[PDB]
Amino acid sequence: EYPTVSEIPVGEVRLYQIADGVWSHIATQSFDGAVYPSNGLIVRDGDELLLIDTAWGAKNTAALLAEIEKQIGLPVTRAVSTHFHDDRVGGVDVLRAAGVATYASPSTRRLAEVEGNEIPTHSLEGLSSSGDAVRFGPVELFYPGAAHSTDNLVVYVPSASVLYGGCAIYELSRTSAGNVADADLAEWPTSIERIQQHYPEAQFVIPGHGLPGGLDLLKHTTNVVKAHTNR
Ligand SMILES: O=P(O)(O)Cc1ccccc1-n1cc(-c2ccccc2)nn1
Ligand SMILES: [Zn+2]
Ligand SMILES: [Zn+2]
Repeated sequence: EYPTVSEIPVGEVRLYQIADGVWSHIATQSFDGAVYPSNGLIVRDGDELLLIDTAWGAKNTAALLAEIEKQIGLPVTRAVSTHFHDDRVGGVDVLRAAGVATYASPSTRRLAEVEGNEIPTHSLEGLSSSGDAVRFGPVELFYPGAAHSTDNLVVYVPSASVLYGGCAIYELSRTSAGNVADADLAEWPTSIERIQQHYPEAQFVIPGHGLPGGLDLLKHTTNVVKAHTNR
């Protein structure tokens, strides 16, 4: 079963195999004074791996590479960061020193720079307008519009029907919006609806944090966001 925040000391990383050649990676990090889990994705592309998102920090991202080498044994050659916050680009310097080609949208790179976060080297063209989709090896990258952040991307794995929603999709146990300093509350449900309409065949939905589910995580997220908007 899926690794949980209480089972992973900070600094450690677990892998969870969803399908043939598709894994999630799970780490934990302290914010304020709580402990919180975070998901990313790993997708096999021939004899190499595509990493989606760092493991929230340099120390966790170094352990992520160690766990991959220990559990999978294939080289991580590219990585995509789905938005500019530290849970998605923190560790990008680690990835880069290990010879990983790091990528993010121009929006993400610009915002990471403004915010003082690590900046992926390569720019993902063709994702600046809501509804844009591009192919990236074994996945498709989709910009649904502004939601958790103005730059958030989601990732679909066609071969396995896996939708990685990143931090634009909440796990079921999250009933409140939390920190929305950089979210677009007014557009968030509209962006979620673009996800639903573009990936209605998705079978396994991974939130940015916590337990996977199905497409019902999209309506759950809409419910939470709309309830936060209303007070
Ligand atoms: O914003 P992201 O969703 O991606 C997570 C994140 C990442 C980095 C730093 C902080 C946080 N935050 C976590 C929370 C929170 C969530 C549920 C209950 C109580 C608090 N708020 N912020
Ligand atoms: Zn964020
Ligand atoms: Zn997050």
